[PDB]
Amino acid sequence: LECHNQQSSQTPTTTGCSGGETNCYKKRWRDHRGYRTERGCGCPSVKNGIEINCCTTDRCNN
Repeated sequence: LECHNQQSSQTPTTTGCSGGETNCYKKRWRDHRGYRTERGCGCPSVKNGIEINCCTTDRCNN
């Protein structure tokens, strides 16, 4: 189980979650500046209005 991380588009990194986690997710929103995207491990949720996407299939963050 491993997901990739990349901060807003720029350089893609790799993150292994573990500890607990066993899932990957993608969240993004626009505030202040306005545009903020993050993709690390997790899957939780909640929100409304923002953009979120959970997936757990071998490198599903993409």
